Amino acid sequence: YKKFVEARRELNEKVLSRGTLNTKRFFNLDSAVYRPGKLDVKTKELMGLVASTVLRCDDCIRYHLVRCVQEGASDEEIFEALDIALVVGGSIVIPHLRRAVGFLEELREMEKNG
Amino acid sequence: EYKKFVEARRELNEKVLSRGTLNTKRFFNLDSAVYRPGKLDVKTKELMGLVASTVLRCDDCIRYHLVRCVQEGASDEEIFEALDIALVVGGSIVIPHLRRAVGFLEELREMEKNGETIS
Amino acid sequence: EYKKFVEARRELNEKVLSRGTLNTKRFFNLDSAVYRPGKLDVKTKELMGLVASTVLRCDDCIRYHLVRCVQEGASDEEIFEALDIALVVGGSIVIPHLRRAVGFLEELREMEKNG
Amino acid sequence: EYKKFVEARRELNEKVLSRGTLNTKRFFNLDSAVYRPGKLDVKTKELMGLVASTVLRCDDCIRYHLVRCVQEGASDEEIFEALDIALVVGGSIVIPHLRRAVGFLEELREMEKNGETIS
Amino acid sequence: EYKKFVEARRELNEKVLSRGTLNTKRFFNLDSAVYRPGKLDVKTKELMGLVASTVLRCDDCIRYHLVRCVQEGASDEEIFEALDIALVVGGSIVIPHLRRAVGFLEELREMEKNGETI
Amino acid sequence: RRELNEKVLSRGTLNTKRFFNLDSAVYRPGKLDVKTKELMGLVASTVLRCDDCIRYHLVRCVQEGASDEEIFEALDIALVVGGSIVIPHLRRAVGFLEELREMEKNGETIS
Repeated sequence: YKKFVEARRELNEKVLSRGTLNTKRFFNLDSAVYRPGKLDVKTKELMGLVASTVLRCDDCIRYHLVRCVQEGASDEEIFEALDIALVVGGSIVIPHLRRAVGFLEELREMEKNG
Repeated sequence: EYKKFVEARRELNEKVLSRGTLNTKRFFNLDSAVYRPGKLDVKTKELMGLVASTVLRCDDCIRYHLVRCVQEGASDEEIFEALDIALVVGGSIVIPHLRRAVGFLEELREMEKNGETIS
Repeated sequence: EYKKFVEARRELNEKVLSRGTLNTKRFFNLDSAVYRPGKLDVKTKELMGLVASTVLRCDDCIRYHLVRCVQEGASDEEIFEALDIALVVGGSIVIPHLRRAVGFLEELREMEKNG
Repeated sequence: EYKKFVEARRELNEKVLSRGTLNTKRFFNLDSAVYRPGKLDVKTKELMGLVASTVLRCDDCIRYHLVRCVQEGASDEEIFEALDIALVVGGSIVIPHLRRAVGFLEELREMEKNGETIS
Repeated sequence: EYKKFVEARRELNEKVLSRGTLNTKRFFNLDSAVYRPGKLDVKTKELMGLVASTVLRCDDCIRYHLVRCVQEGASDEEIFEALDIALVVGGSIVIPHLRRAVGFLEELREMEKNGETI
Repeated sequence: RRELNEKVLSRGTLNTKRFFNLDSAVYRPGKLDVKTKELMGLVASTVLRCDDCIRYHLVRCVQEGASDEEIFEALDIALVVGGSIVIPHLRRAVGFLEELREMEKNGETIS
């Protein structure tokens, strides 16, 4: 799990560090686009999940899975979102869906310990 | 150009299935079923279809989920907040599609204004 | 429709190669060569291009491989079994490209109806 | 790796279906259904799966479709005639995937040479 | 097709902005900012935009970056050499776009031959 | 890797080899220079999200003169055009790059 929570924070820092003003603004924008608006954050994180799945980025999927849980999304919710990505995106996304499910249970197996 | 759209979809889709296969039909049915009501409401699922269609850059798909979002009563704000997510995730190549999507959405809003139907 | 496409094809074709490079010319040779007969026949070959073209959603490419499959003896029956795979693998986003392929396909099986 | 592939796939597959929905399930079924014999051979159907998964750069999809092409008696020569089509249509960004698919295709060939089960 | 392409993009762009969010403006600005001369001159940046837009197959982004390349003094040699890169990396699926980009390139060299605005 | 290309060309075809040629040719100096061409390969490879293609192009850039400054200016273009899904690959690119500066510094060849 946090093998990618540190692979994130850490590698994210460097990039912004040895970055550019433009790089910084993009990242700020990436994060900004999810903040609550006329749509709550749960919804936007699910859309992030959907877009990440159809575009097949395991790391983005992982990140958004985390946030969704954190935003109180149910597995029923997460999976109803993933079915959309699967159908629009095709069967090539199955290996990603396949790994996204495993990550999700690993996540829930922390909501039972602490 | 809205009437250009809705008509050609019903057209070719019919043709497609016609000379299609039982699989062609099963997939098409599935493309509709996945958007139906569940723990997530229909407006939420239709905006997600808008997000997927935009990052994957498919105009007709974008057009289709646009009317669907309208029907479900999504506010232009709601749509743009979703389109904002597609734009940032899929990059600026998505811009030419976001432009058309707005001209199209404006057309659907005019019709709604003049009480015209859009299904 | 058909000619507008082909005449434009070959025209913009030599035009690109025209102002193009040697690296260009070579590549176009490749795209056309890899479909040459081998342990797999030209039809099978061209139906794989059709599948490749559909999942990457390149209408123009699709149209090219589709006309090629017909002239290679493929049937709407076989062509469609190919598109079905393209559909499941590529996803719902390919449907708009499936529509156009069909409309263009019949327009073809409607031309050999006169030769 | 091959026996790690077929294991996780199978396991995570039943895992996705498990925690999923009738739509998930119906989609997967359709993913296998579209490869069954028709006016076109199953070897041809599977090689097409190989081409599509290659131009789209999906390693798991590639490995899976390789065992199927082998299981359906495709020869390394037939296989490469298909991959060269995916490599050309898909550009050089596919080349890295081509590398892996080769070290995998020969692991299977070596498996079958020692009469080992490839399913 | 030019005076039609530019006159629509400009209006569509304004339309997208006005009906858009602050996030949309910021993103559109960032998309502009990124091609400004830095350690890399703008001709190179625009050529990279053309290569990224070609392997990604966005016709509009292609026409757009092409004019930019031109108004930046890029020969048809530099432009093709960069296109060859997009071709090999992007695959033969880009060929259709490579065609349209050609017919458009010339249409641009035309307008300038006659000092026509770009 | 470098060896895998052998196994590929080896088990390959006349076309597999002809394609591998173009992919190498296309990047030699011409009206545009090598440094530029390689940064373009970095671009294309970043928007298309191929780590192997990115890494290879990073080495060539690093080994072709290009500085982190020029390399980041190239990456930002990829980030904006390709979008936020490239960020993970941006990460691994940055981490790889400084791994070549925490190496070329101590004088070391780069294939």
